[PDB]
Amino acid sequence: ASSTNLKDVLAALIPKEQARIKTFRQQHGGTALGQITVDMSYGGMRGMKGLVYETSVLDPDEGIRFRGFSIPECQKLLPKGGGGEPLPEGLFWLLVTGQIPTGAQVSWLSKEWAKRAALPSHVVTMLDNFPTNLHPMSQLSAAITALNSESNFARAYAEGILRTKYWEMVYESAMDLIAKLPCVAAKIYRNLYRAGSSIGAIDSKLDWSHNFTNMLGYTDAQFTELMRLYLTIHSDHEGGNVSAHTSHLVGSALSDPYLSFAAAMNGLAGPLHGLANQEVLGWLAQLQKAAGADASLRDYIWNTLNSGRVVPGYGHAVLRKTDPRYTCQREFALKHLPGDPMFKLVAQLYKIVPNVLLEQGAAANPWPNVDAHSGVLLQYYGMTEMNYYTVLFGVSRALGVLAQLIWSRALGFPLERPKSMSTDGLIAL
Amino acid sequence: ASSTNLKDVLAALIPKEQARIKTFRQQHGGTALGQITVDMSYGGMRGMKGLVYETSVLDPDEGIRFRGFSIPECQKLLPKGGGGEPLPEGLFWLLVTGQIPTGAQVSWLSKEWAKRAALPSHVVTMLDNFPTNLHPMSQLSAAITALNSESNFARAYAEGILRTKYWEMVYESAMDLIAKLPCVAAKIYRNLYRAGSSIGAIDSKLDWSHNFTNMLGYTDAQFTELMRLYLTIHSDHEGGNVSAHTSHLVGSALSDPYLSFAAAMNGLAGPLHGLANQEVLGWLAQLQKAAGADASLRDYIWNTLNSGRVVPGYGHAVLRKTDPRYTCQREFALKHLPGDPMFKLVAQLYKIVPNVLLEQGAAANPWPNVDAHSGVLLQYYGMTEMNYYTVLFGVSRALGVLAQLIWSRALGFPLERPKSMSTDGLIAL
Ligand SMILES: CC(C)(COP(=O)(O)OP(=O)(O)OC[C@H]1O[C@@H](n2cnc3c(N)ncnc32)[C@H](O)[C@@H]1OP(=O)(O)O)[C@@H](O)C(=O)NCCC(=O)NCCSCC(=O)O
Ligand SMILES: CC(C)(COP(=O)(O)OP(=O)(O)OC[C@H]1O[C@@H](n2cnc3c(N)ncnc32)[C@H](O)[C@@H]1OP(=O)(O)O)[C@@H](O)C(=O)NCCC(=O)NCCSCC(=O)O
Repeated sequence: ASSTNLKDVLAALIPKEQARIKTFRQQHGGTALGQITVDMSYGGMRGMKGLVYETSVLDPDEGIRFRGFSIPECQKLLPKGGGGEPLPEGLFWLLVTGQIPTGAQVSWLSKEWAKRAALPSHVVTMLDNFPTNLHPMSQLSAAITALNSESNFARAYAEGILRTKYWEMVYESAMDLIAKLPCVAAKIYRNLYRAGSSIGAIDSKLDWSHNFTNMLGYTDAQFTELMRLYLTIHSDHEGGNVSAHTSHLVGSALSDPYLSFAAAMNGLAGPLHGLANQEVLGWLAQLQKAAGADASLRDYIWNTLNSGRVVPGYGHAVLRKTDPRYTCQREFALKHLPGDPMFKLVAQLYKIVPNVLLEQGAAANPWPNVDAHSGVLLQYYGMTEMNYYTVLFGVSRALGVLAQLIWSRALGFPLERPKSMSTDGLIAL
Repeated sequence: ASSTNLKDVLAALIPKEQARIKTFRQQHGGTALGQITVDMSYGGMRGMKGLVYETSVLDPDEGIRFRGFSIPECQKLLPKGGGGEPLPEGLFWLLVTGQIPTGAQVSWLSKEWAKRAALPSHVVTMLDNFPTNLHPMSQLSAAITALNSESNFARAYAEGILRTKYWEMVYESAMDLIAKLPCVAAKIYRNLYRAGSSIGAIDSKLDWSHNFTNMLGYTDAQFTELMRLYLTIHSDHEGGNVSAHTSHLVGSALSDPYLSFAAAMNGLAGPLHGLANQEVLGWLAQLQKAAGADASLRDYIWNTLNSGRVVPGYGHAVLRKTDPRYTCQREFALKHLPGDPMFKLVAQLYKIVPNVLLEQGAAANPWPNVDAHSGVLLQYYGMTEMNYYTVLFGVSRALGVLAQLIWSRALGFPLERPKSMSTDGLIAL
């Protein structure tokens, strides 16, 4: 009897996995996975295997996998609006469940996210009073912190629930959070760039992406398509990234999903992380200020490097090859906006940057990452407020980080608390 | 010629250390410090040596050390107001510099923090509109995020400064942040619990703690003393703790000091972390609701344990012995509030809890931690709004986390980005 419900599905799945991890441990907990060196310690845990994170795994060479699903694979397997790009909704189901959802599953997330999307008055209020020189990311992060008012987990914890049920309240507070995000994100949008206008209402019959674009104010049918791919691809990127790890870390301490996502956002906002979004465009934007020669393009990159700055959108802590998310984006451009002069500059940089980066002999991965290609796409559709780009990244990222958060709690992962050491201490060791 | 200035001192100190870490590495980077097992991975990096963090080191048995200075040591060596408890100001100098400051050094932080303490209008505004059911910690964290408007590092980065100078803008934005905190913290205080009143102005001639207590509204001379010790002891606790690690992690991505501290706060707010402050009092507060027998005290602890809850204020991820911060606090009570019935209950719990915790056979460290003893002290002085306690923790914590943040950047520590692994992947490995 009956119909769709992620939670019932999860209820069936938790005990299995719990079991599976206990036996594995019972036999392998003692197993050495790896060693820790000094350089690793001074180096940002680079190359250290430090966390269990289920939803996605990043391969240095091939790039990210949602189960074991690649981006090309997702593209073909995940349900679509009607109609070429994958619905982040179906992405979400996959991440949570390990399985490819049916259209019918997918429609259910959509409605669910539609039903839950509602903002409390104190939040609307704060957003409406924020100054316009407060960065969109700051605005977003303070809003999500402020939503903690409403945390179902915060409240259940205060009532004393058994630790076993944590995952259930997490899940609710995840689903409500994902639901609200686009509203928050769009409110910021409309306040800063469309002053006096309103975000409008959520239509239960649309997919999350589409409601998002309406709230943003965009009509173009291809924009919507852009949005669906963008929000799916930015999903998740394993557990070690600043944003995800931040969530995992904060969430480990039993801070509710709102506080943990917000902290994640503060991490996403750093230049070496998701703000690279934004930095890309600005650098591109200066480049053109200062149709160029590869040689003048090259002088320009050198001048950055010489100046003690990074080239934004290039390099990666884990990837060692061109990001497939980059390829993914390129391939969208080539289909849709192949004559765009911004696009063409990005295409030409691809010819030059890595070469310059090899020449310099510093970057371990001279190839571009997702950030190098995302803004170009946005600008094209008219969304040219580049200090806002990272917000979009932030909305997508909720998908992966929250899908995991639920599992961490389902699995009972304890407090994240490694040991630190000072230089003198290490010197002594 | 000339007078005091932390920054000139740091300018002299950075190059030395830079040098010292390069040679050490040159000879030891390859050295294996440790191994990683499966259990560690599933276990929250427990026992993994994962970070370099200079300011303080925690010993499992003896407890925390500021250089190599113990709490008792600090107590005797750090300058005092006039007059028994150490000035957090002098703590700060120690952490940053490695050296014990002179009174004269100490007076300089004080004035400096006094000069810089000023809140921008959009912040005051948001705090004044926040609802009273928004938790103080949430309020604090959203306020600090919102201050990023003002980040000197955010602005310098946007202008393109050479990476080498980062530490300098960090330092400014650290000193301004520490300066403002008590204002923010007190504004929250006054809005929630003292509605219609005002925090008043900062008097350059007082020490930070004392301005803080005036802003809070407290007159008692011993309260002030309490505040100075409280804010010094809560300083720092090595790099691995959720709050510090969060800052270190977010800061690694070149998010400004404001965003990184705020994220740290979201971590501090979880029940297994700094909110334990608060949880302690509430549990104590229910205990008494429900002068008891050790046996009834024991039934009560069992009922918690049986219920799938933790006993707040007991246990630790690293400490294996009674926290000296706990002893520190106890010893303050015994001097000042030895007949306080709350104090006496906490003293009696000390007799029972660990025993019950040993009996159960789960907790690796059955002894109490700082949180078990802090609120008791506050309540005594009239500060009995326990959902506010963690704010105080948060203000102190700024001291250690920011003192480090400056060094991370001075030392050029890269992006924190370890590798994650899923269960299937590990199973495969
Ligand atoms: C992403 C990174 C932080 C990875 O950092 P890492 O793993 O420490 O890099 P690495 O191992 O190649 O670093 C070796 C050296 O190369 C330098 N280097 C690496 N990437 C670059 C870059 N794009 N421009 C110039 N220098 C660079 C790096 O700064 C370091 O210099 P130094 O030894 O003086 O500190 C780095 O490539 C970078 O700063 N890239 C530019 C910022 C960027 O595009 N960020 C987005 C990352 S992925 C998508 C997202 O996160 O939003
Ligand atoms: C601080 C801790 C999170 C350390 O966590 P840990 O290193 O994973 O603890 P551990 O190695 O002893 O855990 C072994 C088991 O003992 C359980 N345990 C440990 N501490 C306690 C406690 N105080 N009450 C009941 N159960 C406990 C722990 O939950 C785990 O149970 P299970 O295996 O079902 O998950 C834990 O002791 C705890 O939850 N304490 C209560 C909360 C608290 O007082 N927090 C403040 C910590 S220090 C000051 C600050 O951070 O603000």
